[PDB]
Amino acid sequence: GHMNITDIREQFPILHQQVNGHDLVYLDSAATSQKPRAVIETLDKYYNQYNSNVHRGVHTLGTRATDGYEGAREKVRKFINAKSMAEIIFTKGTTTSLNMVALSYARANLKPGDEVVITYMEHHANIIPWQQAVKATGATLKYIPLQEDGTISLEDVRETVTSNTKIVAVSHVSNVLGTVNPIKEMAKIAHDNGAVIVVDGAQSTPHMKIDVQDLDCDFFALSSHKMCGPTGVGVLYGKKALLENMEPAEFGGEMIDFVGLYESTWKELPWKFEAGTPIIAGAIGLGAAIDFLEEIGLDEISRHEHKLAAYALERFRQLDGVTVYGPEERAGLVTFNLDDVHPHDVATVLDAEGIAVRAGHHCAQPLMKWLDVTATARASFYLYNTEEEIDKLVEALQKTKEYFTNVFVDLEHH
Amino acid sequence: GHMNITDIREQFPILHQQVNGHDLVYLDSAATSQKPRAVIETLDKYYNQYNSNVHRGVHTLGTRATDGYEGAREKVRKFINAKSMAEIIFTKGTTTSLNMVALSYARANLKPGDEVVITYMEHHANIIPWQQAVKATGATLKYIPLQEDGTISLEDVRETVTSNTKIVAVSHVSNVLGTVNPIKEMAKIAHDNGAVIVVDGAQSTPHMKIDVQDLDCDFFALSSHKMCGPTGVGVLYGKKALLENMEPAEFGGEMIDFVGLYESTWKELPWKFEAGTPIIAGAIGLGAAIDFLEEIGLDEISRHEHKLAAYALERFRQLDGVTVYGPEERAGLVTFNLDDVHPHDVATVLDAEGIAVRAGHHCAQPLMKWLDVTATARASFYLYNTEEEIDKLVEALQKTKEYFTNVFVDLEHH
Ligand SMILES: Cc1ncc(COP(=O)(O)O)c(CNc2co[nH]c2=O)c1O
Ligand SMILES: Cc1ncc(COP(=O)(O)O)c(CNc2co[nH]c2=O)c1O
Repeated sequence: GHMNITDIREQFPILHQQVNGHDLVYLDSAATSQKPRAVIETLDKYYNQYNSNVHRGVHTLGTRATDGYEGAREKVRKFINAKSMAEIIFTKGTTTSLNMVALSYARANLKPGDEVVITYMEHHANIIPWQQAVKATGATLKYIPLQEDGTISLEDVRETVTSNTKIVAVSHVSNVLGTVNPIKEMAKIAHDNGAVIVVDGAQSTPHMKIDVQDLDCDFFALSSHKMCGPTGVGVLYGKKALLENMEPAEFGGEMIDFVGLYESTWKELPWKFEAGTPIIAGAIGLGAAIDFLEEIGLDEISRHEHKLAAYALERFRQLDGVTVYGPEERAGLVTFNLDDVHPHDVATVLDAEGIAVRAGHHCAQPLMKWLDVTATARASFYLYNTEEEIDKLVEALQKTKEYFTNVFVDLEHH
Repeated sequence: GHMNITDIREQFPILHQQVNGHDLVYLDSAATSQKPRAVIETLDKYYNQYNSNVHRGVHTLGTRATDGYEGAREKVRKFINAKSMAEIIFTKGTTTSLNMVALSYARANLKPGDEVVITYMEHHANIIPWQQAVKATGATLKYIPLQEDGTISLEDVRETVTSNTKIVAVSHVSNVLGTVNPIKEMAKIAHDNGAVIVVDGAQSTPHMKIDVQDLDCDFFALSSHKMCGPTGVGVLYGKKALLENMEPAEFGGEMIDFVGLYESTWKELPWKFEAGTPIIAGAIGLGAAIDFLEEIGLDEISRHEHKLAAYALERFRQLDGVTVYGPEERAGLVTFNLDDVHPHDVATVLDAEGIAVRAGHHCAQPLMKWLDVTATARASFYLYNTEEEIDKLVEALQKTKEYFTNVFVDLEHH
């Protein structure tokens, strides 16, 4: 207990407003995170003082912009404990990162008979690129089954991954179930069968320490907007030996060395994978978000979210007619459904109380079908959320159930 | 003469600072543009007040974020006079836009015998994707020759484009020569031969009115960072009938309709081409930049730059031992070389005087080889630049030539 939630919330201006006459209760951070003043003011200082194109060699502002951009790259490398800045590629988000792996690695290393292994809980960003890659290569897509509590057993991984598996793609933390998957053990299993492992870390990176050397993941993808950083920015980490043999996914300026009429050569890593003017301000702001989270401490944030999750699970179990999906040990989110109430109505009623949650399939339709549901509601937490906000959520859920129950009993007597 | 350059410069905080003890003279807007307070404060208001993920249906902040994002899309449609918002795709920049055309259109519509026709003046962003597409399809890449003044004659276009040409890719305005290419006539020629036309408008969009219906371009690409907007944002316009038949370049959430285990269906345009959480803040800020430029008036900006260019050409012709490349009628930039002085040294010396220019190949190596030079220096203008800054530039060039000349004559007597 070191982080002061009041002092933390003070730095997020967007939290201090009312919606529909109620204080805002933002419980949708798995959709996107809010930003502290440090990040916004970093963007401000960039645009006010030293914006210029990068990879300079000349004027002063351009040198400052380049120093900021590449310094943000080093901040990311340190943040996820990569060995080298050559392994840190700035992208526009997790989805693009995974698509780059699918185009530049998968489509070049898949033949008929090869297998791509994923799971039923994957976000669409970690499903559709593999569907398209196996369709383009004639390979086979396989799914690791889930336990009844929404977890993955290592025996099922060993059964699904075979000597024909070349890629295992798996989420670090599920944006729906809250499950934290055994990424390190799955990486060992994939390597034992001759496969690489691609980790979707969009939901893990904001909330827990990432050590790619301890995870031994071959690729790791993350999104800035979920971790207090600017929108439109993400990272692809890849083992350097793998990135060296992969061809670029995009072509143009900045990523070339020599350009002839018909043939060209590429720059060294990481710039080989960064075509065109890069996301300068967004990457610098992501570096600022990393500084912010590191000063608070990712372990502290994870402990705070563990307490929030345990509190929320207990208080949800106090509600009648509410079903929660996923395991007991979980990240900081709760996906649920009210008996006989569609989750979109739940979320509308909650917004009328100032509470922001998300209703729908959460970009995980195969998981919804596995859960035997059409849609769900989800309240997700971050470092600025409190137990009082969870109390407001559970009270609003009780009031929602009562309201729908007795308008039903009112006009069934009509 | 309606725009007041003092009142315009007042809105750009970054211009009001010193570099190396001299007032900043920023003449590098072809590399990237500076931002007015309207754009920066738009980003601020987004992150301070209504950041949330988009394509909602539920809570209030999410609705406001979606309204901002799609309203920016409509602003772009109006700005370039597209028929429909379905034709406006948000990307991370011109380079990505052109790569999307090359992957989703070119690689699907090119067979052996087909031709992709480009020009010798193209930026690398409008060269390498076509190189890779013709290599992947076995098609042929052809180059339209240039006149001695760096312009393109329509007869050379008719000679190069044949009945086997399926794509003509050409820059609207050259970032090196300042040439404004006859895009409308070239589009007529390409359509007469059964080809589509792809327009690289990265350098035209910030400085002159764009009317895609009058140009009749099939694709048009632009970058936000060159037109007073945030970094990491761009637009791909494509004729709707063409975009409907093109498969997505990226896959994941937000761009799907139904997702099965092995097959999926895509959303309608434009969202079919926008995978993952989009560039929300950057797109809203690009809309703000469009509002800013429209309130000033693109025709006014073009007239101001025409005067700046004529003034600069005249004053450059007053300098001995300076060569300027390109035609007399031009956009607002001057690419040049000092006799017996490497342009990187020119640009270093100028930065010591507070003047920001760019030295190098400007991501146009085939053009440099066509010019029979290794590198060039370039001063590029925008709406905040003045004739006094051009005076400072030409005086600093005279002083550079004198300094190098007589340190040469000093230590040749050594
Ligand atoms: C696990 C996981 N993978 C991939 C993505 C998508 O990456 P991005 O969009 O490219 O930043 C998300 C975002 N998840 C959600 C986005 O909105 N609701 C969500 O649950 C995610 O949670
Ligand atoms: C004509 C032209 N096409 C494409 C691009 C690149 O697009 P983007 O990088 O994806 O925004 C540029 C940027 N031109 C320059 C960028 O730095 N110096 C330049 O001359 C350009 O001027």
